[PDB]
Amino acid sequence: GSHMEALIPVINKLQDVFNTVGADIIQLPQIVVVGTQSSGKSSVLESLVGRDLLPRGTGIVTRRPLILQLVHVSQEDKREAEEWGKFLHTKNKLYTDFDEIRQEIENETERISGNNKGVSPEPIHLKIFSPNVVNLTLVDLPGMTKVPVGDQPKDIELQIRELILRFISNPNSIILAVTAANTDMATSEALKISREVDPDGRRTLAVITKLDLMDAGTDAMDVLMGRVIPVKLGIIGVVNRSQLDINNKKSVTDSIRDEYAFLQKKYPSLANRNGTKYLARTLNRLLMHHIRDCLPELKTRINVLAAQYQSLLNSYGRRKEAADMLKALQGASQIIAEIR
Ligand SMILES: Cc1ccc(-c2cc(N3CCC3)c3cc(NC(=O)C(C)C)ccc3n2)cc1
Repeated sequence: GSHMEALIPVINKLQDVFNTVGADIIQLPQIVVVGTQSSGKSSVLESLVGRDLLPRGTGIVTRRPLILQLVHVSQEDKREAEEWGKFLHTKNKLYTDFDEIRQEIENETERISGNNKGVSPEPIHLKIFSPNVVNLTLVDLPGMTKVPVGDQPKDIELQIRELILRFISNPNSIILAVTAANTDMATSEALKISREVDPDGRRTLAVITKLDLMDAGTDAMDVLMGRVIPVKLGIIGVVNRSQLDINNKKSVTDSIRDEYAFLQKKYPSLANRNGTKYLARTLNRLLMHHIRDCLPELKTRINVLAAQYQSLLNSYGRRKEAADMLKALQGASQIIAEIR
């Protein structure tokens, strides 16, 4: 078919097929989530999933990317359960218990790295099927910590920043920069590190969290009217669960009802272009458009790489790297050709 609706599932397959080195070479069209731990980055993800999912962990032994693939289903595809998960690493094991899914994410972050570091580029590959999600994939990267002017940035913090730079240097990456509204957004760590690859914010969309927790005598009006933050793909404000709400087991679904009430109350002029449902629809539309726009460049580069890996492999008579890569490119090429 020619469907815009087939584009996300196609890149979903290429994300499963390529290892981290392969993925760097292919430059896939995808959204990379960049923020501080204190940005509420995690609560943005859970808000799009429609329930809690991520390890509530003080510190992570080995911080890794999460490739989170959200798939919309009808209420009549029940496994019975209307919502379930799969990981690439547990093949076709279906997960109906979301606590079990969270534990499996924690388990995978407890693997010691191939090196001796608290960061690894090896992503956790998780797919969620649900009637309550839009069709959307996000590559969530380990959160930064803002280093107070004069403090010495820790080794682990430099490693988290190198990993972010590795992912967002993908020219076909869209950067979802997350910043709390209760912080100096001019000095956002998310926006600073994004400018190291995207100086004019051409491929950067800003999410502002914690609109409710702003210092009294300040508001988000200027930012949400698009007059402050230099990015080009849009500014969306959200109100997620506070660290209190989480500790109190407040549901994501109820946090969203309370978010819409707040926006309608305080920001009625802006409510229809902000909040969780609008972010979800916006990101779905943006990713579909981005993949459509990148697909011919992707198809070309996949065919040129196949020819180049075929040629290197023929040159031999190391060979395992080349051979696996060539096999993965040949599959990628066939999957892309099934479109128009
Ligand atoms: C550590 C490490 C670093 C780099 C590679 C690597 C290998 C490549 N060759 C294909 C046969 C091997 C390669 C090819 C590229 N060609 C193109 O973009 C075409 C589309 C112009 C682009 C980047 C490439 N990078 C592998 C390991």
